[PDB]
Amino acid sequence: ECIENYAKVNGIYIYYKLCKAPEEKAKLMTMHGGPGMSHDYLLSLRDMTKEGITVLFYDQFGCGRSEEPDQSKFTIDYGVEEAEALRSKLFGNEKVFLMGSSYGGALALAYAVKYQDHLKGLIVSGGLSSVPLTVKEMNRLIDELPAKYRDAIKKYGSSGSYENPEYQEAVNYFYHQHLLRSEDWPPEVLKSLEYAERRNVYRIMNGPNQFTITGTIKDWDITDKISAIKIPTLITVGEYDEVTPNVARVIHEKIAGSELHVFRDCSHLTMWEDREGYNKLLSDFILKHL
Repeated sequence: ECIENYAKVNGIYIYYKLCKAPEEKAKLMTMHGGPGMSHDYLLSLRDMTKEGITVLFYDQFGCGRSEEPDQSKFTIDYGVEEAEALRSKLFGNEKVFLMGSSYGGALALAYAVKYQDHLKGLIVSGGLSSVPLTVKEMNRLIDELPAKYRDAIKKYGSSGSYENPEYQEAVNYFYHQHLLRSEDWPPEVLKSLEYAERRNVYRIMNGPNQFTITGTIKDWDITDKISAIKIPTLITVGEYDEVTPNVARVIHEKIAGSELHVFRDCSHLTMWEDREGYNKLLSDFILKHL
């Protein structure tokens, strides 16, 4: 069982789930994607506790269970501080491993740019260093989609009508091809997608759905800066990932000594499509850089 709490972190009460390992050997901190989802769809990473790796889960500002701060704080810069303040308020000065998924990845990268001296290693899963690139690549994916669902996305999408069934059917298809390649989606994932649809962070910082990043981060891009990350980096990405492995290449290209693993037959949520494979990779990487 994990130790849950609702303590104050950098101003607003933030929820976090710390799952300690019987024989802890390294503490890994996680950053869920979104922006505006939750730690829920990352719970599968708990398996690493049986490898001497304590995993700290938490809902970023305005997400899941945590309270929503002032809209002026709906930025990655704020997210970083929140991440830092949480790492110290819990572990103090101890060096830990940072991981992020999608937005959590881009976020994680930003954190590394200013707080890499507080991390033993960095893990980026289906993350990004440039939202624009992610958009250019995501548009290519939609075009490759079968004309049917493709036309729907562009038609109703431009008419600002994401409530239409034809549009949703396409959104569902796309998701079932680049978000999670399985039917019978795990609850944890559906729980996260529900949290982002109830809160506000997703509507402001991101936008409507996945392939529609028209929020307040659509122009974010720290590519010409991530090159400053020196700590060991494990960059993962699915073969059919909504955040194409090409984007993962841009991040890999800068960070020297960084690894780049492309999970075949997997999409964006590889931690669920290959729970054992994903958990093993991160556990190995971490343990090899204690």
